[PDB]
This record gives sequence, C-alpha cells and structure tokens, in this order.
Amino acid sequence: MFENITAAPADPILGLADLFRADERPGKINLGIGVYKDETGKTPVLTSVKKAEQYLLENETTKNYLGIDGIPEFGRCTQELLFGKGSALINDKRARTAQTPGGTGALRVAADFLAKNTSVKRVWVSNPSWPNHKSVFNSAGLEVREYAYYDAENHTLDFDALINSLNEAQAGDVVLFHGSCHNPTGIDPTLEQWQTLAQLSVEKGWLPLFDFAYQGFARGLEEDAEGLRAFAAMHKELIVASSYSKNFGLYNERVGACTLVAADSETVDRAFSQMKAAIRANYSNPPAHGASVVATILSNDALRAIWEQELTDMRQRIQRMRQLFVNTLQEKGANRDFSFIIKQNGMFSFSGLTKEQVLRLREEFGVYAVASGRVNVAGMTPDNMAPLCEAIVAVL
Amino acid sequence: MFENITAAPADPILGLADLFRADERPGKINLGIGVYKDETGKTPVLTSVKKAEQYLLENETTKNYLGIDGIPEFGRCTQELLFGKGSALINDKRARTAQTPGGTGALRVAADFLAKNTSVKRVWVSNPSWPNHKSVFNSAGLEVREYAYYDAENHTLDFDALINSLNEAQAGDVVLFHGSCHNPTGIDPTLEQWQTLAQLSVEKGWLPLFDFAYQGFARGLEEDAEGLRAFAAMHKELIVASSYSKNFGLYNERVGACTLVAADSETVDRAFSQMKAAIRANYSNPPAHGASVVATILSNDALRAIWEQELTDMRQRIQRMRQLFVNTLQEKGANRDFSFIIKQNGMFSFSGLTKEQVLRLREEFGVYAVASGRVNVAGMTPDNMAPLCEAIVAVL
Ligand SMILES: *Cc1c(COP(=O)(O)O)cnc(C)c1O
Ligand SMILES: *Cc1c(COP(=O)(O)O)cnc(C)c1O
Repeated sequence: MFENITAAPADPILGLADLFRADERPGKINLGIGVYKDETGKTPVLTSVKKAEQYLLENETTKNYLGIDGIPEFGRCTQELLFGKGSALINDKRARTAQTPGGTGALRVAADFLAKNTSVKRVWVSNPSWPNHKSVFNSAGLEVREYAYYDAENHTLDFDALINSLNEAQAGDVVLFHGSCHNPTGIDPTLEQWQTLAQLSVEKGWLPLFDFAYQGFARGLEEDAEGLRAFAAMHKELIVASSYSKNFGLYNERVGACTLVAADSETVDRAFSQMKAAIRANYSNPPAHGASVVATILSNDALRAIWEQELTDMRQRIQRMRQLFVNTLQEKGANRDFSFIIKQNGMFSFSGLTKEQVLRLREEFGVYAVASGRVNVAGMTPDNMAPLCEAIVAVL
Repeated sequence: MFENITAAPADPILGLADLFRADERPGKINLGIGVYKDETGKTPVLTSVKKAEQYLLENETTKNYLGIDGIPEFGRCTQELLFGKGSALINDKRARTAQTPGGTGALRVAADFLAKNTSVKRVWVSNPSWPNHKSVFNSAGLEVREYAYYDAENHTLDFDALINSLNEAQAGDVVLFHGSCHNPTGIDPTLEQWQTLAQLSVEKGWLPLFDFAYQGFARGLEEDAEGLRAFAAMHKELIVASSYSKNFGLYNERVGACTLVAADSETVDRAFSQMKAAIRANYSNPPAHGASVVATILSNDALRAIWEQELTDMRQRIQRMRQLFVNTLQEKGANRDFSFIIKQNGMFSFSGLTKEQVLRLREEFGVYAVASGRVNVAGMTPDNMAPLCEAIVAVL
C-alpha cells in the first residue's frame, strides 16, 4: 500500500542544513539556520531555564496528565504577556488560552478548530512569509491566499500595495499578521499602520490571526505587542499563536500557546470547548516540561529578571551584528547601500542577493544562505564577520 | 464568527474527574482514572526517570530543534523494544520510526499520513475500544467501523464473531489491533489467535495498525509483543503506534513513537518522507524532554535494570489487586462469579455492572467508575479494597 507513495519534496531550510553538515571548506558559514547563536557560535540553554529546571527536578512529584489546555499559570502569564496586566480582555474573562506544542502546534490547532467549527475557507498570509504557514493551513483543508507586503525595490513595507491586495478579502476571511519581527523580511508595520490595519479589519469583517514568534526581539516585550494590542482593543474576536522557542531558547521542548478571544465569557468558553476537542483528537494533551519551565520563570521575580536580561542580551547581540554588518561591507568594497539591514528587526532580513548570487556564495566561498537571499543575522560573529562580507562583496 | 459555535460534548472519563474533585463523602474512591497509582494512591515519578533527568540537567548544552523524526537513539530502542534485537525487519532497514507527542500523537500522525498518501477510507477498531480512537480517525477524514470483540455473556473474546465481522472488511482497509492489555476489556488474543488473525490479514489484504500503549503490563516486555511480532513476520507492511506514558509514568511529557514498516528500505524511506511532511504541518518537531529520558534509560544497563524492576512492580501490583478484588467479593457477599477479573490484563476490565449500577455506586456509596462499568484496577489499594467491594455487593 506504500509502493505508490511519492517522495516528499525537500524543505531547503530544513533541507539546507545537510550540505552544511557535509561541506569541508574551513571558512564554512551557516546563515540559513532558524535558531539564535551567541558570539561563540552556539545555541546555549539560558541560565534562567537551567535554574527553573533544577527547581522542577526537585519539586516535581508526579508526571501525570496536564489538562487538555495545559498549565493554568502558563496560560495566565501568556495572556498577560500578550495583552498586558490590567487588560480589559483579561478582566472581562474574554480570553481562554491553550498550552500547545510549539508555535507551530498552536497554528495547526487554530487551523483545525477554524476548519471544522466556522465557515472559514480562506487565510491570507503576507507575501514572503514563513514557508510552513501555508502547509499548516492546507493540511486543515483551508485555502491560503497572499497579500502584498515587501517592496523589492525599496526594501520597505509597501503599505498601499498591501491594502490594495486586502480588498479582495471578503468578510469571514482570516488574515494573518506577524506581531513583530516579520519572519522573512524583518519589516514591521509602524504603530500608525497597525492602527490603520486594525480599523480596516473592523469595517471589512476580517478575523485576525496573529503569529507571535519573537516576542522581545524587535524593541521589547511590551512594545513588540502594541500592534496586537491595537487590534485587541477594537476587535471583539481574534486569535493569537505564540511561541517560546526563540525568546526562551526552548526550541525542542515545544512551548507555545494558542490564545482565543471572543466577545464575552460565555462565548470564548463555548468556542474554547471545540478547540479543546481539536487538541484532543490531535495530541490529547501538551508536554509539561518546557511549559513548566516558562510558568516558573515568569512567576518568579528573581528568575524573571534574569531571563529579561538574557532576552535583552540576545536582542542586543543581533542589533550589534546588523550594524556591524552594514559597516564592514562599507569598508570591504560594497557596491550597494545595505543601510536597510539596520532597523529591520529580528534575526532575519533579505540580503537582496539574487538566487544565483546565493549559489555562488555557497559553492565557491562556502557561505550558506536560503535561496531567497534570507540571512540569519544571529549567525554572524565579529570573528566570521570579515570573511563573510568579503565573500559577499566578491559577488556584488 | 464564534457566536454560532456549539458546546463540545463532555468526555465522561475526562469529564468524570470533576465530580470526583467535587464530591465530599470521606470514603470517596476513583476507579475511572486512566493512570497508574501505587499502594498509597499516588502516581509517582519513577526513580529511573528521576535519575535520567538529573543526567540531562547536567549534560544538556542546548535545547535546539530535534530532527522532525526526533532522537535517533529513541527510534532505535523503540524498534528493538517492539520487534526485537536481531529482527529481520531492523536488519533489513525495513522500519523507520518517528518520535511523536504521545501514543495519541502517533495515531493522528499515522492518520494524517494514511489519509493523504494512500487510498485508505476506512479503519476498523475493536468494539469496545479506547473512545478517543474514533475521534482521531474522523478528524483525519477517515471512516471508522467496528468489528466484534467482547462476549457480554462469557466475559471473553468472541473469536468467531470477531472474524465474522472482519469479512466485511475489504482489501486496502486498515484494521486496528491493541498489542496487549485491550484498553477497555483487558481481554487479549492468545498467541494462536494472533497467528490466525495474522494469516487472515495476509490473505484478505488488510493493513494492520497496532496500538501499543501498555507494553510490559500483561506478562512482560517481550511476551507482550509476540502478537505484533507474529504479524511483522508475514506482513510486508504494517504500522505501529506506541506510547511510553503508562510504562515509564511519563504521562504529561508526551512520549510515544509512530513506527512505519514497508517491503524494503527504498520504500519505507519514500513513504517515511511523506510521514515527515505530515508531522511537519502538525507540530513541526517533537518535545525532547520525555523522549531524552527514555533513550537514556533504555541505553544504560544500570538505569534500564532499575526501570524494568519498576515496571515489574507496577505490573505486579495490578496482579495483586485483581486477585484481591475477586477474593474480597467472595468474602463480603458477592452474588456473581467475578473470577473473570483474574487473567484479564492491564489496569482495566469491565466489572459487568449495569450503567444504573454504576450510577448508584457513585451516588450513594461514592465509588467512581466509567458508565461502561469499566474500572481501573490500579486505583484499588488493600486499604480501600474493603469499602469498595462492600459498596459493590450492595448493588449486586
Ligand atoms: C519559529 C516560528 C514558528 C514555529 O514555532 P515553533 O515554536 O518552533 O513551532 C511559527 N511561526 C513563526 C513565524 C516562526 O518564526
Ligand atoms: C493511553 C492510550 C493512548 C494515548 O496515549 P498517550 O500516550 O497519552 O497519548 C493511546 N492508545 C491507547 C490504547 C491508550 O490506552
């Protein structure tokens, strides 16, 4: 019965790793990764999570099942992290949150929930977007469309072209927004554009679906959430998928939440129960480890202070590197003006190199980027910074 | 958009917990649970897993993403646990295994994989079966049918009636077998009946789907697998979902694997890639914690020896309790002959009480069982054993 089965197509991101872990050139550099790396080239366990894990090892007495929605604490801290302390939404009991296996698990859960309990048929995802967004949505049965976003020429957010592509979006359609650090491009709407996008959404009838995967990496934990909070203020409904994989360095523990907000308590509840049933037919209940670690940190003044600083360092390292990158080029040749790399947020951004320029980089020079010219800035160190720009300038 | 949403129906198993955690009667007893409990009424963390977790805390240097299939070690030990050491299947490179979030996550993953890459439309699950089996299958789009199993009158496995219901099963149909400790009833096919069921499956063209959730609880780790191994010997294809939640007491860490076997290397591989793509659109990659704990134990002679003993104790406690149960009744009144409870395997079995007898138990006497009359034997202790049978005999 499996003899007819077709090879699944490689992922070139997940498929890119291999040739790196096969190349030999000494200079070898991997800027196609999706995780953060410190100045020494490693993806360390935060000190704060190591402390929370010792606590757990000592205080855990059972590994019995969590509820289907996970750890209550975890759910609350998330809501507070996302919407804020004295939020009208939290006080009105308008939000229910489900602990989920990774930001990805949250997306799929919203997907299966939306797919089977509502009349949603389409989801619009920004033009360049995290490639896996589409696949998560298709597998639920939903159709994915694309709205315009990135100005190929100006390396900016085309606000008009974006809106112009969102008028073809009808009422009960789900629009997907990246809360901060746009995954492929790093270009984020300003606060005025989020307020504008919020208003259009209210009039037009769209159902917002926020993907928060890097809270804390553009400007901070609170600032990074103003857009999401601009919508939360005028919308009666919205869904939000967050991940704690990149901001807690908890990648393989699968920590993320899927938050659902309705018009009032009775509704978020009724709707939440169907969400529970979706989870229940998927993985049954969430993995306690990484999430126990996050509830513990966030609810301990001591540990939380340390984590904030660890987040801040990470964020500051990337900012140190975007700047050092746009400079070393200016010194080592650099035809073009890469000044745009600066103030593009998060670990990524499009270099703007052609697909053929990337190949040449990876083949002669041994620098590994995603064919889209997307580079992970956190994979740059002061040490490899120089050969890196020298091999880029050697291709334009 | 969520105002039309319908209340999801309660789970009465997951919905049964509540009224227990609300009742007041001192004598209060919960035999409707799904987890194991020791003689003191607790679900402890094994000593072996506590040791493996200290190891991890000390030796882990990163929490970076696992592959989509998880931890290789974990995959190998599983294969060896399931098929055996010098297995033709392992040596021929005929099996690929994916670490998954719980036995439930494995089921869904097989489900989405089967749903989208094969011409499977139906799945047959034993008559009384783990209720969540159906929901996992429906959500993939597959249809669930039911084959006969349990002799209401004899408290036995109706071998004929079973087979008689499996002739309506056509060629590319998936038949689901519980490898050991049938979830609701505890009745397991003997080795001759597994060999017979294997042969029928080969001639008729069915695709076996084994659900192993209690390996080690009926007779042992190896014996519990002879059925599965009887099929593995004649089948060119078969799928197996295993869970490590009940045998490692790792309930909330979501540890389970989804094993896929094809006719040969090239095929299991091609097919495996599509399975990877299913996982990839679901949760992206598996939680490392509970699975790291299992690879570490299983690959350490010291720790594995301790675990085996802990498994053996659990298994022996349940056997001590089935026997003590069928006896205390014989002493305290007992109309009927419950001698059938003895040598019914695992933590469960049907008491054979009518749905109205269960209600009366739970309402007057404060004993909590699932309406199907299913009782968890591991929730019985020598201490509560006496009031328990006294309140049962008070209802017949
Ligand atoms: C990383 C990422 C996710 C997936 O998160 P996991 O937490 O690893 O599942 C989802 N969305 C975006 C935009 C991401 O960058
Ligand atoms: C417990 C159980 C499962 C689910 O296992 P988890 O590992 O908790 O997902 C699946 N199948 C059967 C028969 C079970 O008893």
